[PDB]
Amino acid sequence: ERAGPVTWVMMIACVVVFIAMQILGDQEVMLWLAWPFDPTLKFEFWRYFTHALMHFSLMHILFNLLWWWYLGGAVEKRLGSGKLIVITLISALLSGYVQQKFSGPWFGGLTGVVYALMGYVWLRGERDPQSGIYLQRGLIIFALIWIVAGWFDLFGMSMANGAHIAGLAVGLAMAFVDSLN
Ligand SMILES: CCCCCCCCCO[C@@H]1O[C@H](CO)[C@@H](O)[C@H](O)[C@H]1O
Ligand SMILES: CCCCCCCCCO[C@@H]1O[C@H](CO)[C@@H](O)[C@H](O)[C@H]1O
Ligand SMILES: CCCCCCCCCO[C@@H]1O[C@H](CO)[C@@H](O)[C@H](O)[C@H]1O
Ligand SMILES: CCCCCCCCCO[C@@H]1O[C@H](CO)[C@@H](O)[C@H](O)[C@H]1O
Repeated sequence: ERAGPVTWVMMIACVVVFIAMQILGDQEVMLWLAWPFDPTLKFEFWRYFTHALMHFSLMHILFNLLWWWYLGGAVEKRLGSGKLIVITLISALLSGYVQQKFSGPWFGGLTGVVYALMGYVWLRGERDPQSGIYLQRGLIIFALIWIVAGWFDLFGMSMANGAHIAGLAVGLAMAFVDSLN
């Protein structure tokens, strides 16, 4: 098999934006894609979402897209493109919102979305085995190591932990809902 359309297009888009950032510089791209950083930009609606497409180091984009490929790919294949779209939109909005509230509008990346996917896949598997969706034991360990890395700012460039929690909460909430139904 291969990655579905949403999984694939997100990966492509992030790579393209990362290349633009190397060519033009990070700030030049943030000017266009960052969460609104001035009142004159509040109705540029793409900005509530496009922050998720920007990454600020090789490790940032590499591990984000690895988790996205694996977890997003599984969700899309087993549960449909629509499911992945909604998890992605809600988690990007809410984690972005909490991030800007605590730390300002200059941020970006899929880290909040990955937290949501981790929470979703794990909880869905823990509550509802018959879905085909779950987070294997071994990968729980490595997910935790990735979480710890960001939680303790072990690379200096991490989001607010409140933003992490916000993303995780979206994934857990959606999995809870899907496990009831
Ligand atoms: C540190 C991050 C953890 C990385 C875990 C390994 C990721 C391996 C991804 O596998 C790929 O997944 C796609 C959708 O799930 C499939 O379409 C594809 O056939 C399969 O090869
Ligand atoms: C986590 C969510 C992932 C980010 C999704 C960002 C989608 C942004 C789409 O931008 C839109 O592109 C159009 C094409 O021209 C423009 O006409 C329009 O003005 C612009 O708003
Ligand atoms: C520093 C990053 C190191 C990543 C090492 C990944 C270990 C191997 C994981 O493989 C993946 O395991 C999943 C569950 O078995 C399969 O669903 C998937 O298809 C497969 O690709
Ligand atoms: C459903 C949305 C929930 C959002 C919750 C956000 C507020 C949580 C507070 O977290 C604490 O405060 C700081 C957060 O940035 C971190 O310094 C600290 O490590 C963390 O423990």
